[PDB]
Amino acid sequence: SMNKLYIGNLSDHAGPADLESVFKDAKIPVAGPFLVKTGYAFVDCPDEGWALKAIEALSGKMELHGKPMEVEHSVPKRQRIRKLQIRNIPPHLQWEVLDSLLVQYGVVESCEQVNTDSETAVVNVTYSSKDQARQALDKLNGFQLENFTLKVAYIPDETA
RNA sequence: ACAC
Repeated sequence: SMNKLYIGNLSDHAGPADLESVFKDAKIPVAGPFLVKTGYAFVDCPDEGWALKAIEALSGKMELHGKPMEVEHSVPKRQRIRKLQIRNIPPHLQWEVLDSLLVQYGVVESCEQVNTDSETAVVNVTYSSKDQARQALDKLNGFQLENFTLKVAYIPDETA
């Protein structure tokens, strides 16, 4: 599943207790313990929705020991193959418009909506190949559509 | 330096 979070840009002395306080104060449930390394940690959310909520509400915003947090879907390096998530999609944008951008970098085998409580839309994309997803990520992360900057990232590709 |  897509419930595991990566938490990056952490203080030298950030520990599980701090992260437990951050999620409590942001009222984001977590499904298990926090595993703190050096500058980054991992934690599981009960479902994909809460994981996405944690990303939207904490990433780049939440400061901790003066350092702001990065929160992303945790994706093992080996599983960065064909699948992306695109966030901050203009709310009522027709899928023909989004798709016309996606096809410019490869064959899109699947394109699915992630229903979110923000105004913007979120979709999960599967391209034919690793090379195509990499290109689509390079050219679509940061692309300005209407007035929204698209946010593109890997999600686990567990079938390759 | 997304865990080794």
